[PDB]
Amino acid sequence: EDSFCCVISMHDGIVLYTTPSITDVLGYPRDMWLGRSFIDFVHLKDRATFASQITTGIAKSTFCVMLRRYRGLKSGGFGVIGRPVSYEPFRLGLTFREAPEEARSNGTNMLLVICATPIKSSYKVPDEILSQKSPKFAIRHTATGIISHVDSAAVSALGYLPQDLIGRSIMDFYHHEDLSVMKETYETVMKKGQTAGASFCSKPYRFLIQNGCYVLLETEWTSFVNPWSRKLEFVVGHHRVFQGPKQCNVFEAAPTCKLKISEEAQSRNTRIKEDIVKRLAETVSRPSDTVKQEVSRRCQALASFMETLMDEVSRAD
Amino acid sequence: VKEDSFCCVISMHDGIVLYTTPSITDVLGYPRDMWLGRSFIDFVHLKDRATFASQITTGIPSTFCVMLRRYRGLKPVSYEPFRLGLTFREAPEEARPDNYMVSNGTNMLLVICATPIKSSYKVPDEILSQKSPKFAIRHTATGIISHVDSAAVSALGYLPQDLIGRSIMDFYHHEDLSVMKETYETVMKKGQTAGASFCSKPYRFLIQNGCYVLLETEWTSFVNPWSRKLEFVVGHHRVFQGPKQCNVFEAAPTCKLKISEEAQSRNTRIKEDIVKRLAETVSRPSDTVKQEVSRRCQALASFMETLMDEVSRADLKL
Repeated sequence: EDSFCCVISMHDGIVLYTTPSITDVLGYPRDMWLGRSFIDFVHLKDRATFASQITTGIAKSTFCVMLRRYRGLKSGGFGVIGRPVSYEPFRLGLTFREAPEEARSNGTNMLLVICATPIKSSYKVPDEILSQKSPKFAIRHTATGIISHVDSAAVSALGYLPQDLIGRSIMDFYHHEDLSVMKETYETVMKKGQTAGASFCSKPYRFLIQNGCYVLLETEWTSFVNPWSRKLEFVVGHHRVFQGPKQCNVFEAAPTCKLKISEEAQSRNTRIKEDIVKRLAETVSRPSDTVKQEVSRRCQALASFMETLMDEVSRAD
Repeated sequence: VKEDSFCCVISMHDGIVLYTTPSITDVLGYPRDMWLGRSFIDFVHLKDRATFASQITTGIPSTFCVMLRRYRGLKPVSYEPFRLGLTFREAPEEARPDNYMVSNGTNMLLVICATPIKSSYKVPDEILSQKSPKFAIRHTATGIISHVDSAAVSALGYLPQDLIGRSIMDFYHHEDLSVMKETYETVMKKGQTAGASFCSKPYRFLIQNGCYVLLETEWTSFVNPWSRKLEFVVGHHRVFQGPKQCNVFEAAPTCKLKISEEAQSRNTRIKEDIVKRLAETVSRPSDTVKQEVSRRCQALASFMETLMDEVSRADLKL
């Protein structure tokens, strides 16, 4: 789309050069960043992720991060009213490249080239319906339900950066009014799990996106089962958003507002979910017609020796 | 010329062995059908199933090492190092059972190609060259190992998963501990200038069996530019002084250490290393004038201008 780049020295960490577009994408003045530390523009919650990338990197992948727009400066701004400091989602692409000598100190002097590009939500009209143009993204959580993988394609549909979701229990994202129609769903991904690779779809369910709204997800479930421990390892859902959200801006701030009732919610559900995990822990079974071939190589090998025994005896003494 | 090994095939359905090369008897000692119908996982040392299963859950729609069990003959239990080569392949329809015809499922088959791994040390205390192997180890700043070149296993009976997790400290000679700290110092003061590296004074390293060796290390490191702390220390080894007994992955648990004011005084030392770095912030003084000169330099400018632009192009519109 419409990106911008910067060259960072990997010695001290300060940006060194910037494409002109820096301004039109993040509102920053042309040479504003030159000399400043790149991290200063990375949301404190994504710095971990960012380090993780330039550490296991020092096809070429991309990750996500919140960058802060330009509004705050030395003088701030005179005239127009203040500035509610904001951050926006960006796809980043790392690229290390050796820095060119300039004259005529063992130790190669590196250079980081970041190319950041804005991530736009994918919902124009409010309750947007499924169009074959809509993104397909997958998510995976473990036996206990903790999510672990999220296709980058999920950010523009749920407004969650991969690292925001991963580590959270898949459950927290289910409509408390649906926990039931869901429990009966997993109860199936498991039955299906009696066949490696077996897949199947389901009736659109409500997923709590970033900004508080809920959506309708079209899912084609799959999972993997340790064929030696015969336990479900992870469940992964291929997704497509069926019915968009209420608030088209996936990244829009989520407004606080919900309801419940202790004795019939803070436990009715906190308990029903508990049964879902346990029911995922239920050791699947994989029958095989080569079990007879085993228990039978037993009796045959035991006797084939039992005989040798009598022989070694009926002949010896 | 390592053509001594055996394969077999597993059904990912139940992990049972469906076939096995005739060699299996040769190399490991089991008769041609001893395994068929068995849970392949039972034949690998407990302390490896992890590494194994893991290598599975990921490579499922490169090599790795494990400890395998030899045939319990008759005239306890024996295990020998093997390098497996997982290969998933699907079965053609004419060969898929009826429980896999009735579903969208998939019938995956594992082609595990086991291969024994002999030590590279034949002559005790050997100090060769071109025939010795070069292998790297990398530990985190708090000192614990994070990666070990496979090319190491044949030079220390340590299977990689035997090192990752433990503190590279342990494998240092209790007597050299001081001189080690003297070098990690160099590592650090060397970290001021990124990229730097340096060979060193051959040191004692504890290999599997219990013997020590001499390591020719060329230390290198990575300092995070932003939060100016050390991210990891990596050492590229070349072993120039072989082991006394040519390790065939045995063991000899008869050690000899000392008391509090001699051992506990060796712990104030290691914990001191974890200190001299871990947090010890690395200096990265940015020269004032250069920054400007280089800023004027119309060459660098255009250089960057392109660089930027070539990345704005590839990584973006592809």
